[PDB]
Amino acid sequence: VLTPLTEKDYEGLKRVLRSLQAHKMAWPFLEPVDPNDAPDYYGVIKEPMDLATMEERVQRRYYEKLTEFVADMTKIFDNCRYYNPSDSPFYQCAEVLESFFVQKLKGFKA
Ligand SMILES: CCCNc1cc(-c2ccc3c(ccn3CCCN(C)C)c2)nc(S(C)(=O)=O)n1
Repeated sequence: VLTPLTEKDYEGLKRVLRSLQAHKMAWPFLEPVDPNDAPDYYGVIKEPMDLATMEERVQRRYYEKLTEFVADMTKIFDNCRYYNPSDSPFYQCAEVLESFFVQKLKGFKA
């Protein structure tokens, strides 16, 4: 996953993100969390991430490596499961959407 990203790669990456942004379980991860939404959220999580910031980032070719792309995506799943207890629907959203991301990510690697 260390090989530099090509222009063709970025097209693949854009679709993964749209695939993700359209998922019915992605609604808590589309935008940066609203501190009204989550009481103490920004005291708790040292590195928040959401799908608009990756979209911004892809757009701007922030990503030199798949490694770095998966890094950001996993941060969104990790943050939710850390901040949220195992039985929150937000946590279950993280479960559903991460396997989807792994399904889609497996598609891209091939
Ligand atoms: C009680 C703590 C629950 N914790 C949460 C809550 C949320 C959350 C809540 C509402 C939400 C969105 C997104 C839209 N809305 C609707 C209202 C949009 N505007 C700003 C008013 C997210 N996201 C996570 S998360 C990212 O999975 O960690 N955790």
